[PDB]
Amino acid sequence: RPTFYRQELNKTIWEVPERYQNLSPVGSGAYGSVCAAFDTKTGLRVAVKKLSRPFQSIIHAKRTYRELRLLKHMKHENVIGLLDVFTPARSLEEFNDVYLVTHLMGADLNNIVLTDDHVQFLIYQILRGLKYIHSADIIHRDLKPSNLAVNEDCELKILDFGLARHYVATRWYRAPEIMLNWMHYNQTVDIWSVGCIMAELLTGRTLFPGTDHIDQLKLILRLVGTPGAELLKKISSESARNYIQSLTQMPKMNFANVFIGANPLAVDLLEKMLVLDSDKRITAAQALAHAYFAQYHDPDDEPVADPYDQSFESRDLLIDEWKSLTYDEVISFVPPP
Ligand SMILES: CC(C)(C)c1c/c(=N\C(=O)Nc2cccc(Cl)c2Cl)n(-c2cccc(CC(N)=O)c2)[nH]1
Repeated sequence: RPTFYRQELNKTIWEVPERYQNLSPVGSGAYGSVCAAFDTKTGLRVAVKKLSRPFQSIIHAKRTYRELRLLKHMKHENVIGLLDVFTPARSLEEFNDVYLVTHLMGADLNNIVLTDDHVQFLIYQILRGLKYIHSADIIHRDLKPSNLAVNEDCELKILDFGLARHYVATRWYRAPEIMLNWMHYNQTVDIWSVGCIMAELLTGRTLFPGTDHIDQLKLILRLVGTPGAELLKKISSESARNYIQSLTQMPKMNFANVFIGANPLAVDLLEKMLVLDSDKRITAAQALAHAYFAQYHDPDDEPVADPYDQSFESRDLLIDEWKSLTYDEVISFVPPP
């Protein structure tokens, strides 16, 4: 039973425990908003995410539940972890609000903008966290520089703000198979994104700054070329395949000529990540074993996730039921050691 306080920031009432103080707005979108706070029970600086009308729809109530489940599951140095989760409501019937708390880590990756050595370490930690996440049958799906928390010492956490924002456009970092619904995507959609980030850290430019999905694809195929017969027949979507079949043929660009003056090991890795056929794209675990990361690679300290129960994903429930599952998850939360 902590003593909560009401307070209003920017738009909305935040009712949170007394321990958290000096809430400062950092982010708002359709799905919620984040503040920095000080936590007086630890002395450390936190992010406090308040979801907005968590249970306003089915899709929202499940999204809410999902986030709570994911964040509770994540126990990795290179991925966001849950310090606290709370609600004012002292009953399920009262429960309308969910606040998530985490260890604030400072800038994100585009604000933190870099030696080639920095690039290795950062891209190494991305892949390290990604190997973990992928090990739980989780696809991040929105991996861009704003969803990477980096501190003073270039230590990195993967997160997802997931606020619905309106600027780092998620399409800039999206693999074309998930962007244009070519086919049944896999986890390597995240590898593509890491490729774009890596590129960007090295050149300072966004790799593919497309203005929409059509421009996006244009820009992509300029570099990687248009798909051949082989990949074309993997685009199981006919409308998507017909569109591709109609584009002007583009040759793959030799990346050594594109990423001029880059560690040739970084170029080679790029080539392996920025593969259009996700059947051929390097994976997280494999990429960690690349020579680009020799200074960091340690197969003995590149850990995998405990088993993540996503049976719920196959459920069609009512708002009230998603809301009760969420509630259960809040009460069963036990903090960090
Ligand atoms: C990296 C990983 C595990 C895929 C992840 C972290 C996360 N949530 C956050 O990272 N939230 C967050 C971000 C910044 C500050 C604070 Cl306090 C939080 Cl709780 N995720 C997340 C964010 C929003 C919604 C969902 C659920 C969904 N995808 O429908 C998950 N996803």
